[PDB]
Amino acid sequence: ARGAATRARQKQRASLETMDKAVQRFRLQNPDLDSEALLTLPLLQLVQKLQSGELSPEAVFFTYLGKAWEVNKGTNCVTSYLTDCAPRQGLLYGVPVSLKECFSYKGHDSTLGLSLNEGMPSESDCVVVQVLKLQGAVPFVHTNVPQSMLSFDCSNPLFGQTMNPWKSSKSPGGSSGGEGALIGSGGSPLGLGTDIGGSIRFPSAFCGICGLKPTGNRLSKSGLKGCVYGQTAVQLSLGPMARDVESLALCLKALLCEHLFTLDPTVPPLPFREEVYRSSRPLRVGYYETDNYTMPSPAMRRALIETKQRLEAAGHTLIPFLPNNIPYALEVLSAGGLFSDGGRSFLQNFKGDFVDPCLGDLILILRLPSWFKRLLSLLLKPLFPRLAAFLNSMRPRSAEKLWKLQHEIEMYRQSVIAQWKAMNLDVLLTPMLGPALDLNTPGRATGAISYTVLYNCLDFPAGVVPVTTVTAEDDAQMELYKGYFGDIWDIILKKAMKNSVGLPVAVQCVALPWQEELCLRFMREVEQLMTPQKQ
Amino acid sequence: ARGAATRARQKQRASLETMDKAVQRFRLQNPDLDSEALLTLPLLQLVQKLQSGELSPEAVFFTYLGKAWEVNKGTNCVTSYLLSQAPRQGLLYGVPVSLKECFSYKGHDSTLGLSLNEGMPSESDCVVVQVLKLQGAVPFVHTNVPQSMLSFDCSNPLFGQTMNPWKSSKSPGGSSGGEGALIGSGGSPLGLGTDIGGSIRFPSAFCGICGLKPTGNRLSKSGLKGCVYGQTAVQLSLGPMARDVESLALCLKALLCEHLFTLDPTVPPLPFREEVYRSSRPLRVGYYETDNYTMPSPAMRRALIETKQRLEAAGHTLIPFLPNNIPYALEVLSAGGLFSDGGRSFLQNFKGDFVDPCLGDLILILRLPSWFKRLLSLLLKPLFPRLAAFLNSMRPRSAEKLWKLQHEIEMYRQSVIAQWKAMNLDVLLTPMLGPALDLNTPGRATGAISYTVLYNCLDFPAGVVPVTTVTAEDDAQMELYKGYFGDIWDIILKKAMKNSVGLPVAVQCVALPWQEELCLRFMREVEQLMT
Ligand SMILES: *C(=O)N1CCN(c2nc(-c3ccccc3)ns2)CC1
Ligand SMILES: *C(=O)N1CCN(c2nc(-c3ccccc3)ns2)CC1
Repeated sequence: ARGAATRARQKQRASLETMDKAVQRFRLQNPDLDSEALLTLPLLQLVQKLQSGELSPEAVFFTYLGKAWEVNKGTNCVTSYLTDCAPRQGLLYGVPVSLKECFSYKGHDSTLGLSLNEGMPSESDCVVVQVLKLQGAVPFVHTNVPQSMLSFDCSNPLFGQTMNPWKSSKSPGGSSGGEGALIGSGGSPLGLGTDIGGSIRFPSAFCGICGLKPTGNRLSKSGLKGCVYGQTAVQLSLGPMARDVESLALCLKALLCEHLFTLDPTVPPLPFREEVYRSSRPLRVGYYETDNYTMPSPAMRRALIETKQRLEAAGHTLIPFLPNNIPYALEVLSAGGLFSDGGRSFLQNFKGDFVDPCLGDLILILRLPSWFKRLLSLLLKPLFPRLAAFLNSMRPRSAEKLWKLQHEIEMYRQSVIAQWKAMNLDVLLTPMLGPALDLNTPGRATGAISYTVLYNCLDFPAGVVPVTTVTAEDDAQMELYKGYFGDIWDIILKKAMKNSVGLPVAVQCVALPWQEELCLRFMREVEQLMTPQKQ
Repeated sequence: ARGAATRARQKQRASLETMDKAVQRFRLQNPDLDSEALLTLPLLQLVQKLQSGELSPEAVFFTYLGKAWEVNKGTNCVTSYLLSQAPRQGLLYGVPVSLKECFSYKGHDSTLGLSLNEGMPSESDCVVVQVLKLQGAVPFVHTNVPQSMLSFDCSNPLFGQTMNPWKSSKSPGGSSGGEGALIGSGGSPLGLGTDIGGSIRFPSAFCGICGLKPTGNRLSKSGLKGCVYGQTAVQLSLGPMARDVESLALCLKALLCEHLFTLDPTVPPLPFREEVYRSSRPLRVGYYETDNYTMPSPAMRRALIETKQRLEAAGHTLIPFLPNNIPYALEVLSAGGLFSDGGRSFLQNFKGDFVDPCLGDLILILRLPSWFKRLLSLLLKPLFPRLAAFLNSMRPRSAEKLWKLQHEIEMYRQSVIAQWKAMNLDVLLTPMLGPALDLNTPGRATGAISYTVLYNCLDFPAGVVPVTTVTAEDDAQMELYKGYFGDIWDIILKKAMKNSVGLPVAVQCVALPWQEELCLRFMREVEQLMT
């Protein structure tokens, strides 16, 4: 019954064949076109060459479609080709954009990896896909995701496994893994992903690209496919992914227009504040080296310290700052928010389906009765506190206890804001989980989402920018990596981040709610100082 | 134990005595001041006379404090009494503002009517009180609320009963009743209320004043006292109340500033779009005469039709429009959203306290076990569907079922929006519940919230503007008033809205989320054409 994942596979195979035929019918027509020079152009220079008319939309489309087919052979990131494909005045006139599979597209599946969603095409484009087209953009591919989107790896029994473009044995991150892999190899100049616990930021950091997770309701979620609906405690956000920060900013400016506010009027009509983004006044930057929960890799720690020091040398003031009660925010707020019903609604999608090994024991753990969930919890507590706390907050609750939780989240949000205001911060610098874990390990290193999921729970703009790569000295010091807890998550993380020389390491930039243009201004500073030659 | 509501009453009495002493010490100092001419000034002319310096902030403060004490004697709306630093550059430089009790104020109680909150003063001002002060405003009084704020009447065992400034036997509306009563008699030029199911709109309509319920998160809720926290399905909103629409607009402009967005950055930094509010282009106005749930009073029906006709004569295009599945939105979405836990958290506030008669049987009904709630429900179903549906939706749920409900609310919101867009509307004209029910009746006419609670559930900006007054022709036709259901709610509403000649009747104006300046532009049109 779920064995008919072959139906999805032959569909994926047909998409790839259509791509290959289209690119080669174009390659024969334009033998004098310079592909190498075209692909290595930054999106800013690309769009103004489209807007002037120095490049045709056809040229840039099939050249990128060409690379996409080529990079897919080594990464397996493209699930289907959006076959049915522009307003001249648009800010993204000729730009091909890749989409995470959960972004619904007319006549195409959003099979989150589940057999349950297989023969179910979308009747309509989702709001963001509509505004992309209205702004000139050409959405061309659906990119791969882990089986339920609840994994920072990228594998499912339908379309298979996505691999990191830098190292085959490594994960591309998740859940926007296909996106990270494709943009990371230069197969796409821009892409859209979603993030409920780091799903834009993991793939960005692991594949060495830029990503932004805006405030939850800055962009429209109208028409996004998910496994569970109506969970509003931990905020889901969608945002851009690109090779540099200027591309993220241009994408946001394009999305934040009259078209987006007219379609789906539940989005606050906040235009892209150009004067904030283009600002160059010195910033008060809060920073932390470790969240005292997941121990940073020597690669992470070096990346964070060096970016801090360059910011100081630039003239910014750097202030030690750490959000209060992080263990609380993850173990009870975030874990309990995402699994208030004990995962009963989540488990509905898996009925009669295969469970991809990249999910670990999540499905097995969630299927346990509440009393057994509790019994194991206080049994593990003395030796393994983290495991016990997570087990306990993944139990079913009454609506009364959901209200208590939702109130606790808004209280925590205000307490961190009060903390932020007292220290008088503009932005916040955070370590980002990296280099990138081994192919099937993220599913058993859940604690590692600590650096990211915090700001979904807080609902703050959070962005990621690659600043350095793992040196052989960094990888050697992974041998003396001991966790804070020494539990199974620390053990697996130790062996998963090893054998990782040359892989990109990123840093995380945070701002207050609704301040994404300030967040981008800060991400631009980090990019400018750490990769001083990128344009 | 709850008997020490005398403690609250002697505190209220001391506040009143402090006011009286302050007013009289000022009146002796300024015997040549014209109080009558000062009080009858609209807020716009009042503020620009402050801003120029033709009036001192002292003059306008104690003149309004004076009226407040006077109108309180007949209305019982002031629960406690709250210049030398008032910032000159502020848009509300000298303006006295009245506050609903739930707005926390340093060193003062927010006893929502409950004994449980008696000896518990606030350690801090709430965000909106801070921004009012920073804008120059002077919050001067806390105004009365019904016992749990879950009533569109206005009575509690601590501070007593608030009465309508137009007719003593009538309710001022709720839960911002004290507010409505005070502004309705000219005791305050501006006030702040909250609205989770019509609690800005009821008191505004009942007392003949303007009110606006913005989109839930347009303003800050940071520091508001409530009975239940963390309920996010049906949206709570705070907004201004005033004698005209221009005062509402001026208040919003003042609140929507850098101070509000710096304190509580969870509020989207949307400044007051002046070009939308000051616009005078013709509007596509959707309208309905009845929600097919609560039958309009002849006074309501006449008010709606007349406003419709004047808008047409003005040059606006008027389109029949009614949100789909209203019975569903109230009985299952709104009722279930407010009572997902069966009212267990709500009932916590009442432990060992008196239950004010204005609450009706709410407390008794919510205290019943879930199985009995169910048993009564399908037993009532054949004869009284409304009562059955409400009873059933006020039962405890799992978190799983709350997720299903919250998903259904966002689905419904999108389906009404789709309805709105297809018809290509700018704004929506709706009947507003009125003239104003008898003193202890709102608590047993729950279905009457249908016209308001819908837009809390939808989370749309919704405003109220008085357009007419009940004629004796209208009051006579209440004898031929038969409901849609004929149940206890229709019976009580029939008797409750009668004997009501001369009372103000309002109309309701709605716009899409985040469009409160368009909503106010529409409210200004109705006010301009009807008054
Ligand atoms: C992308 O948005 N994400 C967020 C979800 N993230 C993961 N979350 C978990 C998890 C498991 C149990 C309790 C809380 C959180 N595992 S992976 C995947 C990437
Ligand atoms: C002001 O916003 N409010 C809220 C609406 N409110 C009332 N709600 C009810 C009620 C009772 C049972 C089930 C649903 C709703 N009665 S009055 C007036 C004060």
